[PDB]
This record gives sequence, structure tokens and C-alpha cells, in this order.
Amino acid sequence: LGSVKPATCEKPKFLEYKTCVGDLAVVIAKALDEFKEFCIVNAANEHMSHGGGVAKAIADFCGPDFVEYCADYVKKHGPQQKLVTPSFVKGIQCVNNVVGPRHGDSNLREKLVAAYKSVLVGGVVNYVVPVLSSGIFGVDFKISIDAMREAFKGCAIRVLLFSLSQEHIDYFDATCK
Amino acid sequence: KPKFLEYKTCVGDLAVVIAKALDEFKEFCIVNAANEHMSHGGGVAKAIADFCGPDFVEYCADYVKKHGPQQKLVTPSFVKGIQCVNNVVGPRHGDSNLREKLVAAYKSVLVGGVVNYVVPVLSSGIGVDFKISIDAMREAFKGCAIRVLLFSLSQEHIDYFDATC
Repeated sequence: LGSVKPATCEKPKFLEYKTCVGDLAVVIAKALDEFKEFCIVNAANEHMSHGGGVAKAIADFCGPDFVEYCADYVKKHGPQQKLVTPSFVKGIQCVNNVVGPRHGDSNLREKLVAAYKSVLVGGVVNYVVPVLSSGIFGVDFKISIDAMREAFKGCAIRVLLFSLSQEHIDYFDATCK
Repeated sequence: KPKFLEYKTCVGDLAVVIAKALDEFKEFCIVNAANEHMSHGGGVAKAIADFCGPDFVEYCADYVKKHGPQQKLVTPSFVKGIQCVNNVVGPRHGDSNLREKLVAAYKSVLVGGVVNYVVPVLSSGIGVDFKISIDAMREAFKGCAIRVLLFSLSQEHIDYFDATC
């Protein structure tokens, strides 16, 4: 519960997508120049451990404050399927730690759509989003990306989709064809 | 994205280097010859900080305040066409084995998702021999499928590289 301070930038007229392939630092570098402020989506686990993958890069980036926040929170409240936290980085309004579904889970598409829908944070119009469930969680990046387009359709936000893999971003461009 | 390593050169001040890079590359990473505390008061570091501005300066300051000194730090540039700044700490003054230090420095210029780079001669300012820096760069970039624009105020440095090609 509670709201994050609303962004000082304005919502776009329609849904806008951007992409970035590369290391987290590259992605944030793009986002800080394109977005006045933004939410970064973390591909988390329910323990908010951040031991591997992009969760590890985001944890290392945001630093000790962020690791400590998640740690104190899970100890106090237990495991979370979603946790909107501070980032402790100027320009980064919050980190939205979303736990997506895993390979083989029943009702996969519905669970993917719901995860992306949960990305949204009141007062935030710009988002930096990974391919949820496509790392350790083992879901086909294509179905995750289709889930995203379905979740965000009609939505007045800006979304920077990012990945280490050019294939993932090439596939996104093919969704725009 | 190139088939294999390509080199370009530029003698000039930062404004002329960047103008050329924007034309040749469209988009690229600029390498800063930084110190570990990311203090950009002098040399190309000053040129870059002054070009990219207060957000860049504060970004670097804030990061070192949180995480300690860095030997490599990739940051926003806050400039269209410049994908990021990669601040790379070369050796000084000295410093045992330059080179291997210089080789390790140049290798660290590489960032996932960037293929075009605008690179100074590391450790050439206020100072290590430039021929060893340039030799080190050649060794580090061998086999890399990237584009490198090497730049300097000194015609002397560019000439040594051009003979090297």
C-alpha cells in the first residue's frame, strides 16, 4: 500500500516502445537520457534474493541500501510476489520487483499477462522492463514478449524493453511489423 | 555491427572528434581516461564532463560515493547519439608493468551492446609513453568485432597509430 511520488514528466499520448540491447549500465544510460524519471522492473524471486541474472545486476547497481531494504522487508513481511521499493538512484522512481511464472507452469499466458500488468505503478509513466520469466525461470522469450504487448496495449506509458540478447529485441521488432 | 575490427582516427579537440563520430557512427560509446574517484577536472576528462554536463558529473560523483572508487564505470552521457560514457582508469606515472595494465584497461572499454567506440590514448595526459599505450590498445582489440575511432590533440600520436595500421 501507499503511492510513489508522481512523476514530473507527462504521460505520452499513446503507448510508446523503445528497446535496448546490452549490459544494465548501457540500458540505464539510455533510460536516464530518454526518461526524466522512470521505474525499473526487476525480474525477482519471492525471497527478493537477487543472487543471479538481471536481479543481480540491478541489486549491484542500486547498491547496499537496496539490498538492505528488500532484506528487512522480506524478514518483516515474508516472501512477496511483487515489491515496489526505493532505488536510491536519482531518476529511478522505484524498482518494481515482479515475480513471474516459470517454464511448465499451468495457465502460463494468463500468469505472464498478470505479471506485466503488475509492472504498472501509480504516478509512473516511464518503465524499463526486462523479458520477464525468460532467464532462470525458463519461459520462451517470445511468449513473454507477446504477454507484454497484450498487458500494455491501450496504455499511456513509455516502455524501454531491454535484454542481453539481440534475438529477444529482434523478436520485439517483429511484433511491430 | 562490423564483420571485424575497424579503425578510424581524428586529430582535434573534443567537439571535432564527436562531430566526426556522429557522422561515421551515428551512435557510439565515448571512452573517458578517468581516475578511480571519477574527478573530471582535467584533460579529456574535463573536455568530456564539460561536453556532457552536470548530470554526467553528478552521476559519476554519486556512484563513487555509494560504491567506492571504480577502475571502470559506464555512465549515461546525456547526449543524443552517445550511448554511454565508459570511464576507464589507466596506469600512471608509474606503476609497474604498464603495459599489461594498459592492455587490461583497453579490454575494459568493451561493453555489451555497443559496437562503436571513440577512444583516447589512455595515460597520455598529465603521463606514460604513448607508443606503449597505442600498442596495448592494438593487443586488447584484436579479434573484436567493433569500430574504434582513436582520437588525440596530438598529430604525433595519430601518426604512430597510422603507421601501426
